[PDB]
Amino acid sequence: STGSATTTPIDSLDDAYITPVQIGTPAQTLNLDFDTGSSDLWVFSSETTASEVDGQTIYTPSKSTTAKLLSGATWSISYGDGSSSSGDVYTDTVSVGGLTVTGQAVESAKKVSSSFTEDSTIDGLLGLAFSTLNTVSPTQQKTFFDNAKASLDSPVFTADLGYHAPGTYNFGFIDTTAYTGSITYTAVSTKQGFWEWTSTGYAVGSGTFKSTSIDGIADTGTTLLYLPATVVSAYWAQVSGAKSSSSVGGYVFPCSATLPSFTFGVGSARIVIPGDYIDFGPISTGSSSCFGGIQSSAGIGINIFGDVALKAAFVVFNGATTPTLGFASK
Repeated sequence: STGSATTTPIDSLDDAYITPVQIGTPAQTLNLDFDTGSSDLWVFSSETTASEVDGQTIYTPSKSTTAKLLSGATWSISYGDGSSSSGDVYTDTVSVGGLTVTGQAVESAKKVSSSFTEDSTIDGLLGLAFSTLNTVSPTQQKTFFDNAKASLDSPVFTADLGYHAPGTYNFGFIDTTAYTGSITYTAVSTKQGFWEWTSTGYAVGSGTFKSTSIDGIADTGTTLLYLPATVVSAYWAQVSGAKSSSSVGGYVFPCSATLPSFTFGVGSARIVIPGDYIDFGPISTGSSSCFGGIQSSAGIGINIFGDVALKAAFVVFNGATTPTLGFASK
């Protein structure tokens, strides 16, 4: 089997991407944030504290003839950005782009933190990291991909995120029309539960390539590109007037700037992030200070190849017995 679904930016900045997901019988379609940096499929629901729901579409398990309470199971997750959610668990039928999993753990939120409530466009998350990170207790549950894997034509999914435009998540096949040139594959460590890999270096603009190992994670659920302070300083030094602002929370730059590109290495291959992808717009409405899309990972504890990086590539998440990651230009 295979599946193919369009993923759409939630706003004009590509702050996140939502993908429609069918849950239950009859189908209840919710727009979920596909997150290769976590491993829980959770939704706003009829159980979510009413004051914490503001415009989201909810899953109502009592209206699904295939929903079953997973007795005794609870979940609770905290994300890198400080947001969180928790609740109980149902199993139900879940379909993405025509690919159906029966008995998928659907984690129903009883509580969500303010950032979730305040984002009316995201009805929940669909985790695509390794199932070892799943938070359900006392019996850990599998991700949608892990459940689907054996049925797939090939044990892979691909992320093809758009810049200020829709893109595609495919399951079970590689669309050879969706990228240019060849796909370069690189080793993955699953030791921390992430799609963790090592970039071979970087360049700023038309500058020379610096060969250096940068360990990080391919994370569709993180907006920005978080890299070591040395790398980030080298980038912003090429933008007149750019500075790190402790009050704003990172590097800002004059909105009048033209940003240089940023290149990262994948083996001997190179992925170029155009400068425009690094612009996250005014820090507040009407400001002439703009927020940068490349920020320091210092104090996160890991480098994160988030959407800024991934949307410059066609990315293969290869879930074979020994997982790997593939990157192609597009």
